[PDB]
Amino acid sequence: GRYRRCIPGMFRAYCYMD
Repeated sequence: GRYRRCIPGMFRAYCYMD
């Protein structure tokens, strides 16, 4: 939504807009 999140990936950092 109105926030930026970052989760651990297998190849690279996977961020999104929660």
